[PDB]
Amino acid sequence: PRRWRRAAGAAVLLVEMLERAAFFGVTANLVLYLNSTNFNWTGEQATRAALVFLGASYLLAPVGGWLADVYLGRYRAVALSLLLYLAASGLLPATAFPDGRSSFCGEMCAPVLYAGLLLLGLAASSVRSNLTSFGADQVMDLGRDATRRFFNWFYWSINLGAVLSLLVVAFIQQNISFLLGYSIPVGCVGLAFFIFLFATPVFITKPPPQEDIANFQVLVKILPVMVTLVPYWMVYFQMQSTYVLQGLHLHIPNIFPIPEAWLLLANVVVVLILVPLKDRLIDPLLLRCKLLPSALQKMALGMFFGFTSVIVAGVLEMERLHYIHHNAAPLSIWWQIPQYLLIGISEIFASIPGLEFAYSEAPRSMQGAIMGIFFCLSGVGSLLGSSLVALLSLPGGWLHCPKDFGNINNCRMDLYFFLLAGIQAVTALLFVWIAGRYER
Amino acid sequence: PRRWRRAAGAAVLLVEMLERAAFFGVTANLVLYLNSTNFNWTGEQATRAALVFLGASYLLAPVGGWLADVYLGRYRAVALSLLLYLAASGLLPATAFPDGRSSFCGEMCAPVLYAGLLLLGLAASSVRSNLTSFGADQVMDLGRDATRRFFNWFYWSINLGAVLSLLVVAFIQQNISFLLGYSIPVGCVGLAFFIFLFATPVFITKPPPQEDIANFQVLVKILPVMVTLVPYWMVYFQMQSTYVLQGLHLHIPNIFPIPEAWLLLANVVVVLILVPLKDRLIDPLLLRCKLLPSALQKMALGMFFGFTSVIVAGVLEMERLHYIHHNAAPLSIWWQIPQYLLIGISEIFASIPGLEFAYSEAPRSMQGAIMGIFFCLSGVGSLLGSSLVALLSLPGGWLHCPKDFGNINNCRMDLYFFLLAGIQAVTALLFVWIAGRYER
Repeated sequence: PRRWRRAAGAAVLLVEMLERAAFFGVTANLVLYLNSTNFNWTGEQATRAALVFLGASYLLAPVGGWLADVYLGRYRAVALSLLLYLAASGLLPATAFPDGRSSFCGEMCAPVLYAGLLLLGLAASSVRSNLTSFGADQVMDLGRDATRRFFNWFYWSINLGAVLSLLVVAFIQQNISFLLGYSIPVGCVGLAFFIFLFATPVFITKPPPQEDIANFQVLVKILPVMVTLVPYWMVYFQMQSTYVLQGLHLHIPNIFPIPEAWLLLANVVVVLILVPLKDRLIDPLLLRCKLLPSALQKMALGMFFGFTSVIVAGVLEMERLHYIHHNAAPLSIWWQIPQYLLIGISEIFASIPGLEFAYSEAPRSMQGAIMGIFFCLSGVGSLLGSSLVALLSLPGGWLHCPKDFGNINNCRMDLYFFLLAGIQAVTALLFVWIAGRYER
Repeated sequence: PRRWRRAAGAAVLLVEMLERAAFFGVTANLVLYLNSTNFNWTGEQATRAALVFLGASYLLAPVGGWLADVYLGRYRAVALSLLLYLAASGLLPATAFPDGRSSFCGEMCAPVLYAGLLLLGLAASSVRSNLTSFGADQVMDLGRDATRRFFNWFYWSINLGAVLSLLVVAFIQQNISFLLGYSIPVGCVGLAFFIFLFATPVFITKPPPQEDIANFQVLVKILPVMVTLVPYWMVYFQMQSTYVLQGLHLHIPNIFPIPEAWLLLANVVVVLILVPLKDRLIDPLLLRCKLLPSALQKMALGMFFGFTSVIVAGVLEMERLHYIHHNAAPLSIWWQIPQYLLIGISEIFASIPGLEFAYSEAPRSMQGAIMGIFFCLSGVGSLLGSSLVALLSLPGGWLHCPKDFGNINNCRMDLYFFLLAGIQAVTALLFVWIAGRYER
């Protein structure tokens, strides 16, 4: 933050959102290609594959980020991850041209796509973690209140980038043609890399035994704070889809003139408005009234609202079944935006304070590695959370409610939200118990 | 514990159980008399008055115990409380003889009964707290493991005394006559006082500024641990009646050949068997496996089982409504004994560790006062808990389920158990948060 800290932060947000946009675009491209040509298993997939692939990218994040920050530095890390992304986008014309496929699966299509997906996940995770670390370092050199403000703005920028990604890739790759849908990601990546190269003067670079063993004692005390985050991430990830499932069972209203995937963006637009309100209102009042949320009570209050979000979800659940007992209806569909706003309060109070929390036990030897493993907690809660959904879907019944739009089945939506509240309360009870041993 | 610590402990248990028996007997006697003669309001009461009167006794416990331990000592405290009990039992012939009533409410029946009830509550609370303090002092002079064993045995003896009280007072005062029902409490009190006077040699007596101000700093740090116990006591006391209400809505089975009040004893007999199993099995394994439950994690684990007891209660709740949706039945009435055993595990892990917890921040100037205010937390959770039940009964509906045996009403039993789980989880979250500041 020499003189253009505003321009540096803005460029960071732009390059991050464009990276996320290109990521979603190329993932949808490769998934569609795999489903189309032969790919003998065909993936057996049309949608929801993107979420599990982002979870797999989060799973691959820790080792890639660790390698990047231990054997490549911090600037060359993003540089080479973006270069591997250029390699993936230069493999993309093989997806475009039929000669590419004829040369891929004309000899020893499947393995080259496996390698491309692996490299793409590694590069995306590395560039995400390293841009987060860049912004964090810049704002820690700037100020602590500025650090919190920039973390909130960075999460808001991630959300806006995901929204614009969804909309623009859907529009381009479904409306006009395919070659434009192939040149949009490569062009956005090129212009984001140009912006990043134009921002290298205002960016501050940093250089890459018994001191390494001392880091293990720091790991054995912060990991219990992070291994207990997996149950919290396991609970929230199905709520990102069950809230869509709960909203799908309601009568949608017609006011002011893909629907099943728009509710996925509905959880994101809630974060798009909660952060600007929390940044300008909650931040000043939290300093004057002296609530003392020293980056840990904020995370505990978020999951408290997260458990309360399940309370409003469970209360709304029984309110839907009691109307059926009266003898289908919207079932207070407008009463779902508060719990959608409440889960956004839980998300803004667990991600942004959690991101700032990870930089408290940072010590600057593996600062990028602790960020990759932090995103891994979400991916583990995503894959195992989706596996818990998939396990309760085919032979389970507890997640088989989507069939027959939840009319006659062993749905047990009341038992799931009630058991999820118990798991969330246990996760909240275990966290405060571990947080009590954290300060010790 | 000079040589007859076994006999001393046994005499303590006997005098405590006989005191509780006489207490229940005389309370039922006075309630029946008030309801019978005129007592213009008539109490508007037939049953459930005993619970609220025990809650009022708990409310009066703190000031009485404080006066007893600050201006009377410890032995003279029990002595004069039992003497006031003799005064109440000598007022009881006025309840018996009609001339007593003609002289009471022939001039300035109501005020003498108010004074008698006040003195009876004060004496009962004082003798209970002082017998608890006597046993605690004896076993702390004996040993710590012996202290925990005797606390468990003392709670078990309280439960057995309540059971024998119920059964014997019901049998005598309903089967044969009334004069025997009047001589049973006075005779039991006399023989218990004789046993106590026979045990004074083995009992060890104890004698009754800036040091008093220093006790306030101890109060401002242990009260938040105890004010947060009121929500836990507020949650459990309706569960002592809602479990009876939930069991009343089921089809009772016929096996091996007052029913609505027997389930109140069903929660007590569960404690009558859980303590002997916990004393001989849980105590040895807790020492060898090194779980380190240093009198606070035990209390936190109890409410964790208490919240889990609501989980099994809530899961059983939706299991009862789902059968009605299938289209009344026992609704797995035998699946209620685990949650009855689970709430007994929560009770044995919150009372006995809580009693031992109160003696950790004891310091021996007001050791009897901290026990009276501890029982006051249950009474406050009892009266306000019953008030919450009464508030949700007439205009509420959430507790109006007993009417029409929960067939057609605004029962909302699913919303109550779900909201009670949230309040219990908040109480559990607030406790661990306060317990974290306790060791600090």
